[PDB]
Amino acid sequence: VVAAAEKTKTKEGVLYVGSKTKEGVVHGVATVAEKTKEQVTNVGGAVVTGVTAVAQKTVEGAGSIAAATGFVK
Amino acid sequence: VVAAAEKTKTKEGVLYVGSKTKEGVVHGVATVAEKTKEQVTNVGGAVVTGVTAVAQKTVEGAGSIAAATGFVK
Amino acid sequence: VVAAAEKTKTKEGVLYVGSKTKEGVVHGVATVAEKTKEQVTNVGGAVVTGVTAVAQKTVEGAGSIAAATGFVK
Amino acid sequence: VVAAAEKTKTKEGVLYVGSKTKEGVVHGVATVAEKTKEQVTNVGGAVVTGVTAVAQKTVEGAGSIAAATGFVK
Amino acid sequence: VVAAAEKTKTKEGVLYVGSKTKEGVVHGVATVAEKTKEQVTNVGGAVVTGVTAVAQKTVEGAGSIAAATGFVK
Repeated sequence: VVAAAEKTKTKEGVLYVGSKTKEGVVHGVATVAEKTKEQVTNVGGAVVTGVTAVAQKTVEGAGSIAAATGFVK
Repeated sequence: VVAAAEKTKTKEGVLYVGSKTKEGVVHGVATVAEKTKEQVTNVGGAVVTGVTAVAQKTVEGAGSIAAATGFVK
Repeated sequence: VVAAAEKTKTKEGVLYVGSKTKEGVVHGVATVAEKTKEQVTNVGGAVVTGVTAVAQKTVEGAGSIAAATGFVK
Repeated sequence: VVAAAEKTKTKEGVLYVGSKTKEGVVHGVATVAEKTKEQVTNVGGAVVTGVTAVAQKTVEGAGSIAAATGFVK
Repeated sequence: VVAAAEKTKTKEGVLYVGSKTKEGVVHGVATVAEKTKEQVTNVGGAVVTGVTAVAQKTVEGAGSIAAATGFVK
C-alpha cells in the first residue's frame, strides 16, 4: 500500500459563509457495531460534515490516497 | 495498491454561501453493523455532507485514490 | 490496483449559494448491515450530499480513482 | 485495475443557486444489507445528491475511474 | 505501508464565516462498538465536522495518505 505525492513549483480562493441553525446534530465519520464479529473501516481523504459544509480547493497539488482494507482468513 | 500523484508547475474560486435551517441532523460517513459477521468499508476521496453542502474546485492538480477493499478466505 | 495522476503546467469558478430549510436530515455515505455475513463497500471520489448540494469544478487537473472491491474464496 | 490521468497545460464557471425546502431527507450513497451473504459495492466518481443538486464542470482535465468489483469463488 | 510527500518550491485564501446555532451536538470521528468481537478503524486525512464546517485549501502541496487496515487470521 504505497501512496506517493510529489509537487514541484484579484481574488483567489476567497470564501464567504453565513449559517444560522436553530438546532444541529452532526455525526461526522462514525462506525457503529452492535453484536458484529468483524468490522473493518477505512476512511481516507477529506470529509467535511456540517449542517452547512463547504469545501473549497480541497486538493491543490498532489493528493494520493492509497487504501487496502481487507481481512484474510 | 499504489497511488501516485505528481504536480509540476479578477475573481477566481470565490464562494458565497448562506444557510438557514431550523433543524439539522447530518450523518456524514457512517458504517453501521448489527449482528453481521463481516463488514469491510473503504471511503476514499472527499465527502462533503451537509444540510447545505458545497464543494468547489475539489481537486485541482493531481488526485489519485487507489483502493483495494477485499477479504480473502 | 494502481492510480496515477500527473498534472504539468473576469470571473472564474465563482459560486453563489443560498439555502433555507426548516428541517434537514442528510445521511451522506452510509453502509448499513443487519444480519449479513459479508458486506464489502468502496466509495471513491467525491460525494457531496446536501439538502442543497453543489459541486463545481470537482476535478480540474488529473483525477484517477482505481478500485478493486472483491472477496476471493 | 489501473487508472492513469494526465493533464498538460467575462464570466466562466459561475454558479448561482437558491434553494428553499420546508423539509429534507437525503440519503447520498447508501449500501444496505439485511440477511445477505455477500454484497460487493463500488461507487466511483462524483455523486452529488441533494434536494437541489448542481454539478458544474465536474471533470475538466483528465478523469479516469477504473473499477473491478468482483468475487471469485 | 509507505506514504511519501515531497514539495519543492490581492486576496488569496481569505475566509469569512458567521454561524449562529441555538443548539449543537457534533460527534466528529466516532467508533462505537457494543458486543463486537473485532472492530478495526482507520481514519486518515482531514475531517472537519461542524454544525458549520468549512475546509479551504485543505491540501496545497503534497498530501499522501497510505492506509492498510486489515486483520489476518
